[PDB]
Amino acid sequence: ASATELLQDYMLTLRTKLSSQEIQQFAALLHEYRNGASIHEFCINLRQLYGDSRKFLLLGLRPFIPEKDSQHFENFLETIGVKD
Repeated sequence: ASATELLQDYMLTLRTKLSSQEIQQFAALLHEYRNGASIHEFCINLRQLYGDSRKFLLLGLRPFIPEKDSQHFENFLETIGVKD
């Protein structure tokens, strides 16, 4: 399964859990990040957006994080408790 396909599946999932406004917040975050914003900022903002109650949806973003930021992202996931 390609990243393109994975992202289509992921967005279909997100639209069942996030509101219309949250989905566009997500889009804008993924956009700032793909354009040079730091992984630290991306992660903290995602956490705030999804909130505690939807944090497990963050696992699904794995395929979209570039290898350079993979360690930071995995550590983030561990820290907020989605890898417990």
